[PDB]
Amino acid sequence: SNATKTIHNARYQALLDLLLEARSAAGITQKELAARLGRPQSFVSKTENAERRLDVIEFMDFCRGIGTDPYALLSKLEAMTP
Amino acid sequence: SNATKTIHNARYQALLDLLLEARSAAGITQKELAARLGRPQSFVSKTENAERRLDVIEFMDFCRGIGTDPYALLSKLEAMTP
Repeated sequence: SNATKTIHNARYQALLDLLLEARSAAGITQKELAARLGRPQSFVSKTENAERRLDVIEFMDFCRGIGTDPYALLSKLEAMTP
Repeated sequence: SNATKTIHNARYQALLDLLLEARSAAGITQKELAARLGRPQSFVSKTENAERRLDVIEFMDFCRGIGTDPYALLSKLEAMTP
């Protein structure tokens, strides 16, 4: 079946949901996050819009750029499928 | 965020995907499954179309009706989020 990818896609989308919540809470614009990352704003916007794939390395940096602990965010996400 | 429900919905849809695979593999029509369950065909069709919610009791019976071990199916589903 397509179960494996179906579940992967939702967990990935939930992670994006959490990251958007975190950036918004931090009061940081996409343009500002991109500046901190030393990347074009398109990097941040495409990441948030799911038009490019985030790897775990980019993810760690994205988190640090907004001020949120990447290990803690992952732990919280994982806690959602006990 | 909406993360918790986002993840729940995907796991539920993946379970339906697996159940459809199982009924199809068993060579059993919806009408035939319903007869075995002693329920209207609409029960089976709405279950498969996600137009009604399956509870764990109905799920066990649905599985037995198609010949597949409900405990094993759940285990397989859970294995997908290690």
